[PDB]
Amino acid sequence: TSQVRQNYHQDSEAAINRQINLELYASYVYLSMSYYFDRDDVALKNFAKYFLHQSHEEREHAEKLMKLQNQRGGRIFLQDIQKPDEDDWESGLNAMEAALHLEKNVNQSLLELHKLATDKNDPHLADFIETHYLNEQVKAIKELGDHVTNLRKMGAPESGLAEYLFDKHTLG
Amino acid sequence: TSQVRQNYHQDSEAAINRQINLELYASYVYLSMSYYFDRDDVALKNFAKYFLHQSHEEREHAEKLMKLQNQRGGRIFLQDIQKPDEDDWESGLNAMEAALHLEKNVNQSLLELHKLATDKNDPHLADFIETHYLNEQVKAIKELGDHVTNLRKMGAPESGLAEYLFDKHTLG
Amino acid sequence: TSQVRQNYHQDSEAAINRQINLELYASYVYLSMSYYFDRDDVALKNFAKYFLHQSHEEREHAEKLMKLQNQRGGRIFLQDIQKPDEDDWESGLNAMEAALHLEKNVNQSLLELHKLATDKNDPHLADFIETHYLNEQVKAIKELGDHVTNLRKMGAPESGLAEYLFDKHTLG
Amino acid sequence: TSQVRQNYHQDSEAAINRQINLELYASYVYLSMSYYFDRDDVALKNFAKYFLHQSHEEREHAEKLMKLQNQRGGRIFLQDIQKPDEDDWESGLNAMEAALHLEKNVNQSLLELHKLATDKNDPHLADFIETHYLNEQVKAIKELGDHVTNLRKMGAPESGLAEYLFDKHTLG
Amino acid sequence: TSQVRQNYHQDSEAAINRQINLELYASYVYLSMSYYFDRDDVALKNFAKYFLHQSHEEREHAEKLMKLQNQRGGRIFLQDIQKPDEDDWESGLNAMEAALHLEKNVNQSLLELHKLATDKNDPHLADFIETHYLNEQVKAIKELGDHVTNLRKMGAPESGLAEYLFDKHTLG
Amino acid sequence: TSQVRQNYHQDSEAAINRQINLELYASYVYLSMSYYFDRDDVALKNFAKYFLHQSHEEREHAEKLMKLQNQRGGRIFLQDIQKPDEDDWESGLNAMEAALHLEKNVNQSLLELHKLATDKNDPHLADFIETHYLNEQVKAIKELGDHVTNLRKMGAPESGLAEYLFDKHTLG
Ligand SMILES: [Ca+2]
Ligand SMILES: [Ca+2]
Ligand SMILES: [Ca+2]
Ligand SMILES: [Ca+2]
Ligand SMILES: [Ca+2]
Ligand SMILES: [Ca+2]
Ligand SMILES: [Ca+2]
Ligand SMILES: [Ca+2]
Ligand SMILES: [Ca+2]
Ligand SMILES: [Ca+2]
Ligand SMILES: [Ca+2]
Ligand SMILES: [Ca+2]
Ligand SMILES: [Ca+2]
Ligand SMILES: [Ca+2]
Ligand SMILES: [Ca+2]
Ligand SMILES: [Ca+2]
Ligand SMILES: [Ca+2]
Ligand SMILES: [Ca+2]
Ligand SMILES: [Ca+2]
Ligand SMILES: [Ca+2]
Ligand SMILES: [Ca+2]
Ligand SMILES: [Ca+2]
Ligand SMILES: [Ca+2]
Ligand SMILES: [Ca+2]
Ligand SMILES: [Ca+2]
Ligand SMILES: [Ca+2]
Ligand SMILES: [Ca+2]
Ligand SMILES: [Ca+2]
Ligand SMILES: [Ca+2]
Ligand SMILES: [Ca+2]
Ligand SMILES: [Ca+2]
Ligand SMILES: [Ca+2]
Ligand SMILES: [Ca+2]
Ligand SMILES: [Ca+2]
Ligand SMILES: [Ca+2]
Ligand SMILES: [Ca+2]
Ligand SMILES: [Ca+2]
Ligand SMILES: [Ca+2]
Ligand SMILES: [Ca+2]
Ligand SMILES: [Ca+2]
Ligand SMILES: [Ca+2]
Ligand SMILES: [Ca+2]
Ligand SMILES: [Ca+2]
Ligand SMILES: [Ca+2]
Ligand SMILES: [Ca+2]
Ligand SMILES: [Ca+2]
Ligand SMILES: [Ca+2]
Ligand SMILES: [Ca+2]
Ligand SMILES: [Ca+2]
Ligand SMILES: [Ca+2]
Ligand SMILES: [Fe+3]
Ligand SMILES: [Fe+3]
Ligand SMILES: [Fe+3]
Ligand SMILES: [Fe+3]
Ligand SMILES: [Fe+3]
Ligand SMILES: [Fe+3]
Ligand SMILES: [Fe+3]
Ligand SMILES: [Fe+3]
Ligand SMILES: [Fe+3]
Ligand SMILES: [Fe+3]
Ligand SMILES: [Fe+3]
Ligand SMILES: [Fe+3]
Repeated sequence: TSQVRQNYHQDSEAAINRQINLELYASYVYLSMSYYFDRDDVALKNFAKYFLHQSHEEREHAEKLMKLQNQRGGRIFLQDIQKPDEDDWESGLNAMEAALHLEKNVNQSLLELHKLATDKNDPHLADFIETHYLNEQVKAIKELGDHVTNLRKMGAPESGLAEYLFDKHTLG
Repeated sequence: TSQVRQNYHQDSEAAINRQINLELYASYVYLSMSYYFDRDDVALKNFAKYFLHQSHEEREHAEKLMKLQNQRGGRIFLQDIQKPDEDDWESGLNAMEAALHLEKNVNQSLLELHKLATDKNDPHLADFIETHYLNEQVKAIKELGDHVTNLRKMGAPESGLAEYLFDKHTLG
Repeated sequence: TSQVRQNYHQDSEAAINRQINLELYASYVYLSMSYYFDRDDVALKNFAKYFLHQSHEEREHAEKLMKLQNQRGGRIFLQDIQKPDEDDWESGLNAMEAALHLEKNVNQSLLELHKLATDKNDPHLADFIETHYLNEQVKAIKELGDHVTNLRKMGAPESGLAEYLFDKHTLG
Repeated sequence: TSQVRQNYHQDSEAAINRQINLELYASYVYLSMSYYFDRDDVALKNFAKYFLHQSHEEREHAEKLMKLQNQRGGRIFLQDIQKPDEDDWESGLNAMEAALHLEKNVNQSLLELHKLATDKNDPHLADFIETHYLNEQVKAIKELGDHVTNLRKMGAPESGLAEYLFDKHTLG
Repeated sequence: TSQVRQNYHQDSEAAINRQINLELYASYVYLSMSYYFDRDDVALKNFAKYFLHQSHEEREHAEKLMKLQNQRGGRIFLQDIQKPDEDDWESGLNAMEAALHLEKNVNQSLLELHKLATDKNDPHLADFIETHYLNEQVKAIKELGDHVTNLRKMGAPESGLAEYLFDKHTLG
Repeated sequence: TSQVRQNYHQDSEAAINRQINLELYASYVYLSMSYYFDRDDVALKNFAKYFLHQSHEEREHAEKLMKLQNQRGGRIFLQDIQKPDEDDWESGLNAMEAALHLEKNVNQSLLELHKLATDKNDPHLADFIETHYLNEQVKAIKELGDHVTNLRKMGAPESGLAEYLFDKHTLG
């Protein structure tokens, strides 16, 4: 056993490895979305910038979980990062809806991880998840919902003018 | 023969003279486009500024080729600069489409020039073209494609509101 | 008729289009002269800089006429820019003499344009020409005459030392 | 066909998609290496920092290829990012040797890509690879070789003192 | 074989060793020229400074090739640096003509090296030569040609006044 | 005879030409040593920097002797710069020992030159050698001896850790 390990259940260690993979997955989904908006036939540069920023932030989230695993004396086991479920994200609205769905799935996983931590009487892990992940997820979901609402109300995706103006005035 | 001339084929020298003319031609097309948008019945001042900038940059491109000709010991032979193929460019979208077509033609000429240089084992000329022209052409073409896509998606040219807003938010 | 057009004769509009072409022509002559002095077998870099500056200023003069045409509600019709009457300008003195001849021809055209404006009772156009072109032409002609005189008195073109020293001390 | 596409072969487009995956793979290998050195039973924080830096730089390399694909009018098709071939990298020396092997494999792929570009007479792509990838690979390989040599000469991996001191004085 | 070596032909390695010697040779020729102009019976201090600068730059060029050899995993084999073909360089004009001849010979060698690199499908080496040597050679040759032309036109070498004034106004 | 020459014996002039060659030789030995330490299988970057610095300083020493020759009205006659007596310098310790041996040989030559100057009652030359060369040689020899002693005491060359640490803490 690692000399630092204390009050850290095998199941928690495994769940942290799964969460690392999920954050890396989310980073990859956002990378895909970003460069879709960089296509010459899509050409929404602030959508592209927005999603690239999200990609980089998800990598930071994954790295912090890798740090956590080592802090607690668990051992990192990486898995393949699955490619996303689309190559063509269709529109700004559709991408925002897919991001909302992704973030709700990441949140569900984090909530299950918190539940596990508290079932295993691991208050350090539970508060790590609280403090560094749960409110960031609520904020992310709220922002994506706000963006979806605005794009819908403006007439996206059929209005390319709506997506253009949202790109300029909200994301720029 | 010029005292500086070395490894510089007659055919390359001729092709550089043709390229000088083509860059000067492109400068003139953009000058024409610029002042079309300055007309009182068109009145898109950032389209005008955009194309004037492009005009001046094309002149810089031509001057650099004239410098190259002399660097290599070739001799500059200028030809008439043909007037453009339109006097009235119709709309912001139509002008952007014509600019895209122009830039692809300039690129085709540059690619043929690179091919000539490498057929004549002139690596200085090939890398001059690479380094100073080819990526600038890819960037120019990508930008014009992006602009065309946005104007189309916004509803141009029938939407004069689309062209107005693109002028303000992309070109301004 | 353009909504802005007022007191602007068809003949004046045509003459402005001709003048645009002449200023663009002068720009091209000076461009040619500039790079002649950049040849390795001529190699007078301040003659080259002088004439490149003149080239760029002539383009500014043309652009201001294009602006004028649109200000008055005329319509710009561009024509080919003829290549210059020489490829090899022979010497610094000979180029200065050709520039003097060019500027006197441009001045003659501007004077005819002023005469037309006043015959058509177009005081805006007459004072535009006065204010922005006529004294600039007198200054240009005087400077070129001064340069020709100095080069002749110094012994140019047979004295390559004269042209060298004029390049350094007058044009540098 | 994309409106921007010109002189861009299907095979080149496919090879760029493969290269994107390889750069993302390299980023993941370096991420794995980094956090191995963050383990409490390894505890070489400058090895960890070094490899994290490399991870982030490889992601930048991948993003630039994604930009290139879109610049040329190709279409990005992402694939899974395979997990690395080790979970436990054994030592500082062993990790540096694995990084050297990785970088030589990435270089081999880039060289094949350059060969393809030149076989398809795509000088823009060939010079993109030259300019942005090939010398960076030679530098990376040289640095890793230098590091391997020093660690070997110092007595690594059996000397944990050697790895400690290399971490402080070369990587810190 | 060196652990870093990849795609680096024996013939290329040998040619780089020859090029190192040639750049060191050029450095020595320029050193000789410099101090000729420092003689009390020659006494052209800006010719001396010009050629000393060139000497030091050629040493930098040689050092960069030595770095390249090691970057690629080749092995440096130095050879004697031959003394120059003159002790007395006769005049400023004659020295400039000898420098022009030298630089054209160095260029010829670099062009053969580029040809070798591309025959051996070594795009890193070909672009190293392009990027760091070929345009620097074209610029050097153009400058020397310009200097030769001016000195000839001014009346050198028989006019010691010409050489004096060129020393002051071009090289000073 | 040169108009400046006074109290300057033919033998002294010849000895200065020999000394110029010896300083250039020393510069070349140090250049060789420098890049040996830049090899990927040697990889001691501060040894490399140290010896490159010495190379450049020896060139300065040679240039000052060339200046001296001309100051006194002697005539510079350059000779080939012999390549060094090794291609592979084996180790940091071995290179330092070879440098010590070189510097003692240069010193011996300078001492013979001083003896010649004083035998020919040339106090300017004797004090030039004193003032600009003799103490610099004593300092150089002392430093190299100090370096040799430290490397020996630390366990070089068999301890690659010793050479690594000396590179960091003495030469870095
Ligand atoms: Ca435990
Ligand atoms: Ca457990
Ligand atoms: Ca686990
Ligand atoms: Ca899969
Ligand atoms: Ca799927
Ligand atoms: Ca699917
Ligand atoms: Ca589907
Ligand atoms: Ca909050
Ligand atoms: Ca030739
Ligand atoms: Ca030919
Ligand atoms: Ca021609
Ligand atoms: Ca025509
Ligand atoms: Ca027509
Ligand atoms: Ca027509
Ligand atoms: Ca028509
Ligand atoms: Ca290149
Ligand atoms: Ca780019
Ligand atoms: Ca009217
Ligand atoms: Ca009328
Ligand atoms: Ca008209
Ligand atoms: Ca014509
Ligand atoms: Ca004619
Ligand atoms: Ca004629
Ligand atoms: Ca004629
Ligand atoms: Ca008035
Ligand atoms: Ca005045
Ligand atoms: Ca194509
Ligand atoms: Ca194809
Ligand atoms: Ca593909
Ligand atoms: Ca797998
Ligand atoms: Ca495995
Ligand atoms: Ca395995
Ligand atoms: Ca195994
Ligand atoms: Ca480098
Ligand atoms: Ca090889
Ligand atoms: Ca071989
Ligand atoms: Ca060899
Ligand atoms: Ca010899
Ligand atoms: Ca001889
Ligand atoms: Ca001889
Ligand atoms: Ca002879
Ligand atoms: Ca240049
Ligand atoms: Ca004497
Ligand atoms: Ca004597
Ligand atoms: Ca002698
Ligand atoms: Ca020898
Ligand atoms: Ca030997
Ligand atoms: Ca031997
Ligand atoms: Ca031996
Ligand atoms: Ca002292
Ligand atoms: Fe997020
Ligand atoms: Fe996340
Ligand atoms: Fe352009
Ligand atoms: Fe262009
Ligand atoms: Fe003028
Ligand atoms: Fe004018
Ligand atoms: Fe890397
Ligand atoms: Fe990479
Ligand atoms: Fe040079
Ligand atoms: Fe050189
Ligand atoms: Fe020394
Ligand atoms: Fe010395």
